[PDB]
Amino acid sequence: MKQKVHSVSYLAKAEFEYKNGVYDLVALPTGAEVIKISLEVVGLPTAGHVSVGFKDESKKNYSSILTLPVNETSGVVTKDYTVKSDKIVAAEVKDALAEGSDGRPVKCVLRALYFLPSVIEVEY
Amino acid sequence: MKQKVHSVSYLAKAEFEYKNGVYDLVALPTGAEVIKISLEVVGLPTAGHVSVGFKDESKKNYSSILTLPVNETSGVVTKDYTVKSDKIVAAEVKDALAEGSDGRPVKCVLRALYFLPSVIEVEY
Amino acid sequence: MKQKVHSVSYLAKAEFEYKNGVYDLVALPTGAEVIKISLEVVGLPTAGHVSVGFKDESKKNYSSILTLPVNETSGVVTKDYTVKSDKIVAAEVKDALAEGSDGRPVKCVLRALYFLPSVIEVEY
Repeated sequence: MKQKVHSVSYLAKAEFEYKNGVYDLVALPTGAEVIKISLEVVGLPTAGHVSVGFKDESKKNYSSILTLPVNETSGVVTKDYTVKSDKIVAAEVKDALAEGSDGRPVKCVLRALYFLPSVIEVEY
Repeated sequence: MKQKVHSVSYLAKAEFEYKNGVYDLVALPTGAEVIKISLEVVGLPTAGHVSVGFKDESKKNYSSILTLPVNETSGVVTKDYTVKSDKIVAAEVKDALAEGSDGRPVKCVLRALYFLPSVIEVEY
Repeated sequence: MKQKVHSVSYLAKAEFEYKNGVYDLVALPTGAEVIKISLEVVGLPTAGHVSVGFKDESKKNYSSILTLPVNETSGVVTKDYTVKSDKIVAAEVKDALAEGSDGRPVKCVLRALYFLPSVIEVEY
């Protein structure tokens, strides 16, 4: 057989402080293939929501792809995307209070596993 | 410590037209380790089912590993497989009508992330 | 844009015999990023539980991160971890009987996909 496959893959870590606002976490090239986005909450928040989505490089085209309330504290996107003009992974925390129930800062870590647009030919 | 790990990993994209029949999407070498198969439905189908599975290179040994009705529109296989004599990822659409509710062709994209059988030795 | 990404990724296979006790399966470097741990049960066990978790290199700090009863036979960890002083993936089988309902040895395979701590700079 013969096929075209993506041979280069990167993983990007970003961390934000679980504070109200928006954050630009992962930079993505055009044609990249996102196969994993995992959001992790380190700490014990009491009230808030974290929504991760795709935002354009400059124009404010944010659109949440995964929502995450307080209780589950972790979440992976259920769908795989191909990058086209939406080259920023962004996070939004619309509700956020202080450290919360512990006196320690609640943080969030987003890990993005994506394959580069470069393609090679393999025969099996 | 010391261990043997897979150092080479590929991602394969395939696209089909959500039409009745079968399609051979991803070619796999013997000993490859499939760690991800994600199926995505781009469009608004109204009636149908897509079943992805493993088929032998020539003999008709199709066996569905993931079923996908219309409503969820996306699905990832829940199990990881090691390739042995079943070297084709294949898709079957047994029910399929026209574009559907939009006038635009409904398509499906299958992304397969698999590690090559080549192994190196790493000490930590 | 500009960002720092992990460019090196490994996959490790380990196999154990579904027998009562503990097993040290995957060796992990400090700063490595675990993005996948999948546990697979090959065979037909009748009674038992398999708990996978992180154990320190020498000191007995086992802590299960995923539990797996008999019936589902497969499971992936729901959270991503960064390695720090907990550099062993370990499995524990606290209940285990003979081959079980088939006369053939029940085995378990754990696949660990993790990115190396090495980081490069990419501009998009």
